Amino acid sequence: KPKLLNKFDKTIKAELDAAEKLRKRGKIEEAVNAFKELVRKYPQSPRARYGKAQCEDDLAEKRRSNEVLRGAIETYQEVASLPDVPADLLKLSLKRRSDRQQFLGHMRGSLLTLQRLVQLFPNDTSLKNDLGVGYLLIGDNDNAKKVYEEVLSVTPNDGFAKVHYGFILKAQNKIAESIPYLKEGIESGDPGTDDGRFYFHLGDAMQRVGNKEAYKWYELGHKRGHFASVWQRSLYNVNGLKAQPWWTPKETGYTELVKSLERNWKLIRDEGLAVMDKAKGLFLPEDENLREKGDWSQFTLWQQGRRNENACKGAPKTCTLLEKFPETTGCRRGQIKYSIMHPGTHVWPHTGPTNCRLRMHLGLVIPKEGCKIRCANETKTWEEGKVLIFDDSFEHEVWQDASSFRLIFIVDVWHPELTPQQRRSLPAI
Ligand SMILES: C[C@H](CC(=O)O)C(=O)C(=O)O
Ligand SMILES: [Mn+2]
Repeated sequence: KPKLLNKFDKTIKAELDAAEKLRKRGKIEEAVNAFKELVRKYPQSPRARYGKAQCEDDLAEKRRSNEVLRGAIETYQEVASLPDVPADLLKLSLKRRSDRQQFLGHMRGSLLTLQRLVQLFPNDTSLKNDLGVGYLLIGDNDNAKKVYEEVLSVTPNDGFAKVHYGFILKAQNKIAESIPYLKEGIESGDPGTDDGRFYFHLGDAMQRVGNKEAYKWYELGHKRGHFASVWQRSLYNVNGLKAQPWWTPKETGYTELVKSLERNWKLIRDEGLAVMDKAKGLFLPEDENLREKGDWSQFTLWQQGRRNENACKGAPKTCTLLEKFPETTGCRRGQIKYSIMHPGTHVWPHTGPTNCRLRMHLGLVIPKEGCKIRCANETKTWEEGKVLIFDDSFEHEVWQDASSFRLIFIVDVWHPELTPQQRRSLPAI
């Protein structure tokens, strides 16, 4: 039902459908030459020009070629330069241009295309919504906010506009205000609203204002395929890995590493305390997004399988100990770090990025009351010289309500069901 042919193109239809059928057949290189061999013969036609670009676009996905695709992006532009081009075709070509610009990371180039589209079609709500995304992708939340406010003033129940507006409010620290927008947008069911990122932000906003319905939305997100379960919501996952929030050492099979950590725990503690005492600047403030209140810092020895040489000069015996255990030093999706937390601290519920690791905590200095960690529905506490093991792809939350500082040692390990070849080939995050 789209109209892609001006007065001209209608005359040469039998040819245009030929070059088109070649592409639908998958015989791409000929559609290209076919189309390419029609502008020299049919320079003025939009639909012929559009066809050449569609071919380049397809050749690009086939050949995995950015260079090819850059060619398509210009030919899509050429379509819009010709006379009496039909609105439906103008819109198709520039929209695809913007999308492929965005694919290459030409985010401001895409924004300029989308600005053009809105000038051409000042009443197409869909295109304003896309323009707002263009402003978000260059980091310009203020202009995106104005775009969606415009959309909502004309079409107040557009769910796409609502979920993006809620996201923008949340990023501006209007957390409570974002929630009804996210909810209503998701509930509209409109195209582009059934997106795990809006379930993520809705659930996070609700948890951060004490609303217990967050878990209803995580569960809905799960049923919609955005989360592994109501509790396990990491983004970068491998299928088939045992999924439980708390593990015993025997269950992980890394019993020799647990033994080494527990049996040498005072040395690990003492090296951490020495760095605290002498080089306290080496403890870096933890994730400010996750820290509701308090004072929480970390001193990293390994990051994604890469040893920090300057840090291992501060904790040399501990680094030496760990070098025996590639299940953690070679965990490209994990970290090895000391983690200190002072009284009055609360870490918001969150998950880690991957189900490919397990997270070990060795207790080094644990006040006798006040410190606890929840993973999923079970809350536990640390002990000096003992390891706890949890799957941090499950939601977890930490409180420090003691009267002195709490020091732990955090050791990530590859999930034990990952094969050697999987461990070798997984990208770091
Ligand atoms: C809050 C905790 C760390 C800590 O308790 O120092 C956490 O999120 C984690 O181990 O992943
Ligand atoms: Mn965490």
